[PDB]
Amino acid sequence: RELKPQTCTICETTPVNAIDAEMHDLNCSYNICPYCASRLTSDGLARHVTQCPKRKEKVEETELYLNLERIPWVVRK
Ligand SMILES: [Zn+2]
Ligand SMILES: [Zn+2]
Repeated sequence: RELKPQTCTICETTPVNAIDAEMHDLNCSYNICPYCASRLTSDGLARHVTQCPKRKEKVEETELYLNLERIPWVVRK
């Protein structure tokens, strides 16, 4: 584990770790869920990133950050 970083400056959903926190600064800047890529609005963003259930699944995956994946939105083909 690592020391918990600052709150997301875009959706206000507190990130657990640095990977989750950067990913957030990235998808919230485009109002897309960090976890389900729901393509929110700038006022749907805070309410949805606060309530998404895929958030918990991906973030329980970030507790096992030792794995290969970080941001499943950057790998494309
Ligand atoms: Zn955010
Ligand atoms: Zn979501």
